[PDB]
Amino acid sequence: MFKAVLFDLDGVITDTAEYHFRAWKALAEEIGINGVDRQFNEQLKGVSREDSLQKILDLADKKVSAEEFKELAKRKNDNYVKMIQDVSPADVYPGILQLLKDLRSNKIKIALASASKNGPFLLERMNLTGYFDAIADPAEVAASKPAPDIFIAAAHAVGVAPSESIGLEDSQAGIQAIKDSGALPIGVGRPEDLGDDIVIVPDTSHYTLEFLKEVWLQK
Ligand SMILES: O=P(O)(O)O[C@H]1O[C@H](CO)[C@H](O)[C@H](O)[C@H]1O
Ligand SMILES: [Mg+2]
Repeated sequence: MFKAVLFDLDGVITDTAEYHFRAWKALAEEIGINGVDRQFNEQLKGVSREDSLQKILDLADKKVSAEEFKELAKRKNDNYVKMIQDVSPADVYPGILQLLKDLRSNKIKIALASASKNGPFLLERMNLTGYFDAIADPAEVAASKPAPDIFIAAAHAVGVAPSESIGLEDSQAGIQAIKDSGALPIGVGRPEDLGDDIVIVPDTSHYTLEFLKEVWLQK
């Protein structure tokens, strides 16, 4: 009965979080902010480039001009773009390629709901461009996760209502974003991190078309 599946990139399709964290931590340390650790990164997980930089600057109560803000964001992005040059189809998470093919076969729309402006480049690196009907443009999204914005945009991009879609995420902020969009969340990870009120799978191999069809019938 569902018309679309809204995929986040990070933690669902491949791991980009680790590279992003290292690049943000490196930037923070260059400008004297040493508080960007794995604990603080939970507030940074899945969040846009601009909102992630502002949260890092707020940690040390640092004031910058608009030109300086854009220079810091560009500096980190250049570092991140270098880190991901070697991303290949071998980096696609287990079960994801088969799920995409099975959704395409059943005429179910596929959309990306990532806050990353590097999303199209990453799907190209992984040879997944053809499997996506639409990619939610983060440049046209005014609020980062937990806000529903990116997931609403992902659904509208494929011509469907969020209530007619399933959202896949690995983060708490992302799951809340799917809930608030109207879409049905199916998380990948642990209940203590993602929530006890949603359907959760331990890893991406469990994300099959038949599992998604069953979760939707049981809602
Ligand atoms: O727009 P990017 O800089 O490529 O990516 C932005 O969104 C992604 C979501 O996976 C991460 O939160 C990253 O830290 C952030 O900067
Ligand atoms: Mg994610």
